[PDB]
Amino acid sequence: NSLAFNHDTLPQKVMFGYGKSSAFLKQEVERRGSAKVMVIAGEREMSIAHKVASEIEVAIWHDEVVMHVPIEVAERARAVATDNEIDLLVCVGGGSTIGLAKAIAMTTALPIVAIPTTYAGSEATNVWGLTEAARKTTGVDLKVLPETVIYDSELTMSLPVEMSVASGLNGLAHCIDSLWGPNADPINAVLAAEGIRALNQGLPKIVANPHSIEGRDEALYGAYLAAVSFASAGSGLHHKICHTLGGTFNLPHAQTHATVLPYVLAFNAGDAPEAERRAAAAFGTDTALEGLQRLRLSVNAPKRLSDYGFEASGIAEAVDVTLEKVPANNPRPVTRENLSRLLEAALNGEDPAVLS
Amino acid sequence: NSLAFNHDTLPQKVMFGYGKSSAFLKQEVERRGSAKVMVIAGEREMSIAHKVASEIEVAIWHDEVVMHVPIEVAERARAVATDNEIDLLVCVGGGSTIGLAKAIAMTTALPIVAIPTTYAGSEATNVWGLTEAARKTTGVDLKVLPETVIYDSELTMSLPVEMSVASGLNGLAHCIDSLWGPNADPINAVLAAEGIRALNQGLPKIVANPHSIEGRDEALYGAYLAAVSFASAGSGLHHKICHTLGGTFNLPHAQTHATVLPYVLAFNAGDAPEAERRAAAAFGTDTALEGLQRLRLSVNAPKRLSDYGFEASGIAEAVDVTLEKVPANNPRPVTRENLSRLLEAALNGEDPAVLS
Repeated sequence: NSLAFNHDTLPQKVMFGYGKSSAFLKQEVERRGSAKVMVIAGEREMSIAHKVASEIEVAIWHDEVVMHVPIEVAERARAVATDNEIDLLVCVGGGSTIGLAKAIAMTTALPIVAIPTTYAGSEATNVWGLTEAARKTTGVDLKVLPETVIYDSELTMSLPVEMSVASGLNGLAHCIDSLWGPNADPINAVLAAEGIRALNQGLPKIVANPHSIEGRDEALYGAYLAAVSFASAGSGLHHKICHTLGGTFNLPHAQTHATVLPYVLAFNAGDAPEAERRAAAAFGTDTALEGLQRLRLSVNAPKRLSDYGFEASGIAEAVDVTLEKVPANNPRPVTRENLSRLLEAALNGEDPAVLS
Repeated sequence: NSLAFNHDTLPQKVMFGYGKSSAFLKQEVERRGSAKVMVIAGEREMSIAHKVASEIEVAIWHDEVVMHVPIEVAERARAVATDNEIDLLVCVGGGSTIGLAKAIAMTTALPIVAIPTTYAGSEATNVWGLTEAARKTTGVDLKVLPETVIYDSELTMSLPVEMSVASGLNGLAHCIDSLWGPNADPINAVLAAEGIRALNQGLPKIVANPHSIEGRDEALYGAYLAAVSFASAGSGLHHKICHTLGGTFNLPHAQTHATVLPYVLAFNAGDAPEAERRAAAAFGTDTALEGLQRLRLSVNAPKRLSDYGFEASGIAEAVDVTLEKVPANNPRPVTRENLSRLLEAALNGEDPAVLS
């Protein structure tokens, strides 16, 4: 067997710099010639957005940003964009905010400039998500990928240490799960490793100093590369487990990713030796699980799903819904029984080494 | 002085696999619905181009491929494209073949599927070149970036070892110069280092066995990442020198790049510590230069520009033409004297360490 892969590199501009968001946005809106800019920021994020968009003229400030992007919310937002003749969408915030921008792009094909404030990386994917009648639906479309991403670490400094850490490990999970993702390839693999390197350097710095320019820059850069890698490599076992835990059991997104990650690594590591070594090298340790555990310890990462309401009684259904979602090419064959044992370890915070 | 950059990730699909070019081309043409394909290949690659396009219908076979892409040759190719209502360009061959496809796309906006047979990496850049009125210039245009690249190392099995080595070192130069390029950033940096790793591994395996699938795949993969890095980082000192030597003195392309590289590395290394350490790590050696020198010895690399007819009497002019083209941000300040000394070293193949 010789090297074989099919890789898609997605078009995107990335403007990166502490304190430069308002100046970058001005430059981008000038470069584009946009006449009617729509700023999307959650009601609680909206004062920051005003400061970020201070150097441009804004036609509409839209603050109905809602988790899981309900279709009626997306419908109202499309109407505002359409009724106001908007020609540029600008989103300032996290996944739900970027998610609303995406939902508008789906039907309007309006371009998006994303100005993210967390490490979830939705700005780097062509994946959209909608909820309608308690049913979440997703898809892929180049129209939903932001054309430009403006990363300004100053905008992430008010994110509390615990949430910053949780969110950073969500980004780290985009990197690690992608190393054995359904469409893993050498390119998305190098980018995932670089993401691990950056997040591993940045997150301890954030814990020690939440206004660390160096550390917040490393984390935000790392989150970017994590997401770009994930958009190419596709969702692996980790993301399928978390999809279920969030979708069926409504557990908190970031903390769930944070908690599930080390168990999936331990579960798959033995059967994905090349991924394991690359991750190891990115952490600067002999093994990847050692790298992750040390980081988790230094960062006081989440340890148990039971701390977010998940019970042992919910593992049967958890396994039941996820099992079919798992990629056929997951390094280690997944079974109802070994997926149940993984969730038991993540539920109660056992040593992940137990799943090796 | 915190991290700041503006990075353009260019859209591209890359399909990779020994023996798969004809099946990939079929897939690509069918996915596009293309009805009037034009295959571009020099006479010496036409037999091979016919085999590569054996699973598709080809409207036009065009073999007028000429080094430096004369404007008259570009103009004839564009007319064939337009007269025949061509809807897809497919190029099979090296730099000059890909160069002609690019020249056609400049005016027609036709998409290009590139099927490369060397390591020059033109298939991964948005750089075009034309020669008009005895003057060669290059420019940038997104329309010239091939939308898809098909890498099939079977098509490189017959590439002679000397050309393979010289062209591979051309690819290596794309990586190394990009490390201190005018728009060097952390992303093109990590890609450049991945290119160094792949080429350093691959080229010696090709010299050891010209039909090594492992080595041929590594070189081709390396060449891709080198060029993607370079498309982003822009032309640094090395490329400016080589452009002058190829344009004004008509020195052979791959050999000139191969020969000049160690001298530009030796010259800039001390003033680019972060770049030097990254290259060193990629080579797996203590310094970047010893890594490059070990590679060069192991592949019997080109040694001196005098082997291609360059003479000392031409250095003053080379320097004249190049000095003003050097990026203001080159690591070591470039003077008329030290650029002359650099070219004297390359002329006679002196120990590159003479420039450290």
